[PDB]
Amino acid sequence: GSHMQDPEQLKHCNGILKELLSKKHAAYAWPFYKPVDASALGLHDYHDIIKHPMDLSTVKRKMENRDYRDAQEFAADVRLMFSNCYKYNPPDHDVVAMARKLQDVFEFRYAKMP
Ligand SMILES: Cn1c(=O)c2c(ncn2CC2OCCO2)n(C)c1=O
Ligand SMILES: Cn1c(=O)c2c(ncn2CC2OCCO2)n(C)c1=O
Repeated sequence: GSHMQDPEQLKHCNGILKELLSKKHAAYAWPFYKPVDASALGLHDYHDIIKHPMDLSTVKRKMENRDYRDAQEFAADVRLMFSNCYKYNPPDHDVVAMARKLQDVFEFRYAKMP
């Protein structure tokens, strides 16, 4: 059920999303800007292992289309994106190091939900 706080909380989520996409974090956020192109990268098992792909461009489209009804739904998608990275890649892979840094940006600001 929708709560009167949902629009304001979604604005906070949109602000986080803008930050994740901003130049400030680009050095480690860039792998997450677009869907994993498994075939281009030679990752021919990616879609057998990752059943629910997610990335920041998809989160952005869902936010712009008013798909997310509340902050929790938004956060589940952002976390899904990171979890897919941790599931597919060895934990010492550089993309995992980048995911951990971007997730730290996300979690600390999500925790500041007004
Ligand atoms: C392959 N590769 C990128 O694609 C990239 C990048 N730094 C940023 N990006 C992403 C680019 O910025 C705007 C959206 O695409 N670097 C260092 C890189 O190696
Ligand atoms: C999330 N994600 C990527 O974005 C990715 C990738 N393999 C390549 N890329 C694109 C870029 O190349 C070097 C760092 O990320 N994998 C396995 C992955 O999980």
